[PDB]
Amino acid sequence: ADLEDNWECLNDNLKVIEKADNAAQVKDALTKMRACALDAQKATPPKLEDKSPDSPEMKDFRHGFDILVGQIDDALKLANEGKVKEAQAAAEQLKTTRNAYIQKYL
Repeated sequence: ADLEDNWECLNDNLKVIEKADNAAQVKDALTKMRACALDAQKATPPKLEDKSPDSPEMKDFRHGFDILVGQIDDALKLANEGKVKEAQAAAEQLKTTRNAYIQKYL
């Protein structure tokens, strides 16, 4: 229920998407990613407990999640049109956002 759990939820569902055979499986996993991303967005990461809630780093942290959620939405749109492989490729790129925006605060 904490950050770390929500982060590993992103990792597990990225694996679900990588291994998926159909669009419905990709949609389910992207749904879980989005829910976990929203919960993570509300946490205070271990690099920033001393900082003010409105600090530039905390801004960075939460905006990494707004960016991530928007990209999850873009992948969901692909999956909702049945474009499985396109949705899987979009999900791979979610890793680049996750790594560049959020990892440095964990």
